[PDB]
Amino acid sequence: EVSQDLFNQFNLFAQYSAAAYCGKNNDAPAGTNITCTGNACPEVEKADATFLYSFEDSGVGDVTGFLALDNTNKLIVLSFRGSRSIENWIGNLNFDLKEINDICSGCRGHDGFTSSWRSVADTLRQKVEDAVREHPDYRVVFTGHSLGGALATVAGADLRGNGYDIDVFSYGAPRVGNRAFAEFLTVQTGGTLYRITHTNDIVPRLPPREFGYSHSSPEYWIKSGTLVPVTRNDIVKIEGIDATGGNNQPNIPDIPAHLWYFGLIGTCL
Amino acid sequence: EVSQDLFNQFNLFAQYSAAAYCGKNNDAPAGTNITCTGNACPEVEKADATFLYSFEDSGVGDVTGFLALDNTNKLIVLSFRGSRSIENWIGNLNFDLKEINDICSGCRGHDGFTSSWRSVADTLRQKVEDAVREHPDYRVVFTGHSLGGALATVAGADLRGNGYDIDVFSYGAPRVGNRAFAEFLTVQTGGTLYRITHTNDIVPRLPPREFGYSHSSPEYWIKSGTLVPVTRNDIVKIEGIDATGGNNQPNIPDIPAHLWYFGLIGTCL
Ligand SMILES: O=Cc1ccc([N+](=O)[O-])cc1
Ligand SMILES: O=Cc1ccc([N+](=O)[O-])cc1
Repeated sequence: EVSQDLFNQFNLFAQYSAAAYCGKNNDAPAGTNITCTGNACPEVEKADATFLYSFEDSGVGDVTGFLALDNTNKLIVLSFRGSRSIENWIGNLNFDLKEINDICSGCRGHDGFTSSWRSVADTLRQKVEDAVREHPDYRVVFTGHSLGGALATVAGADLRGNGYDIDVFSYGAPRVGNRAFAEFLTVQTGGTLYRITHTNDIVPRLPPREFGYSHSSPEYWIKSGTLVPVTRNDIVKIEGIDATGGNNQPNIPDIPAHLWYFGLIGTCL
Repeated sequence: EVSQDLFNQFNLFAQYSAAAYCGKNNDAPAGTNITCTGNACPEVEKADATFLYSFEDSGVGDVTGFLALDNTNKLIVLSFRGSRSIENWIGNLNFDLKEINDICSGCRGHDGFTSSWRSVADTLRQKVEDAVREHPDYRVVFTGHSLGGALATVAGADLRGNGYDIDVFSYGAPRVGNRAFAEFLTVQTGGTLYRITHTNDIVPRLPPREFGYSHSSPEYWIKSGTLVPVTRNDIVKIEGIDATGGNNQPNIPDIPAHLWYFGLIGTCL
């Protein structure tokens, strides 16, 4: 239902996201090639892909991830890890909203997601600008799964509009703010957000609409099951803020579906 | 390189094996439909398959598993469950052997597997016997992954030749005993053993040859990668007691390769 070029991009960045969990040693130097345990990021390994900066429990929100130069696919990639324990993070998930009038002219976002990022926006904005300078023709791309999804989405909306396009690929990200933020994430210029969801994954169903949260449009919904390989015919585009007929169904939700995005994610073999 | 049918049989008993870990068993009364979380055993779910006898932490061996009836496939399946945490099971793995002349003359098996089975032998024989009586038409099948695979091979070696055949399907099972036992298992009629390995899986390499251990023939070796689908062409039949070229090859072993037999196994999404 979407292009092959798009499928390749979705798979590629899903693997970059998984590397945020299974890319051995955050206490690694800058410069060394990027590798994963248990076949988590084969397409990332195939490419000339090295670390530029690694960060762990960084800031007030204990943010984790890496900045990567890919010289094969011509990308600069900021990748956010999600929670080391999703079950917990889900149960412990606070629903409070906060005003974000810097980013957004009348928007409320999730206090935790907004705060974790805001505490590291400065350093990480610098790290990206140095790369963007060193590689003007390289695509700047922000990506993440679960918590990392949200964080990427917030960084993307906060750092866009500065001369360089920032594209956002998020994987099972939760709702990140209110109706207005949803619209600002839908029409914002300086990139494209591809908000990927999988079947009855529970996380892109939280915090609930019933708490003021709303989903940006569109959504790229993966129909194929958990532990099933994904083909471009299993992904459906869904237009409309808080659309239904995708991840937003009245049915019974599921945690495993959250951990299978094109391949294993959010945990490491 | 294997028939479509045999392939289907391999996939089926891989899922009965994973059902040992991810089933909803214990406080799951007799007659309960067998289901798994996180799509761990769809084929088992598709079949008219019910628990006949669950067990958890039975005897000196902390032996866990279930006895299942399958009216669809006409099976009595005794699925043995491996360890709750494999890495710690591995680092603590005792290499001692004890005598087992009750199974074969001059035979010695890993003291531990053989003790664990013994402590539950009489009880599980009874339950198998009952079900062989109600459904004599049904093919008795013993299956397991990892440690579960070990118990199965030793259980079915012990219980064969009492009327009914007992097939064994094992998934990354370790060596079970000394050479005289390997030769036995290779020939013992009244049930075929299908010993299955995946690429550079660490488990089927312990306990090491040097400690008195020897693998049975044949070996069905899976060429395809961790988290890759298996097709008929990715499986290879390897002849010869202790043959090399399959799993028994001189490269670094892998724990993740242990967790991908046709699907996720030994861990639950
Ligand atoms: O250690 C797991 C973990 C859980 C939640 C969070 N967080 O929400 O920041 C971070 C790490
Ligand atoms: O809990 C894991 C576990 C490890 C080893 C064993 N065992 O073989 O005794 C049983 C359970």
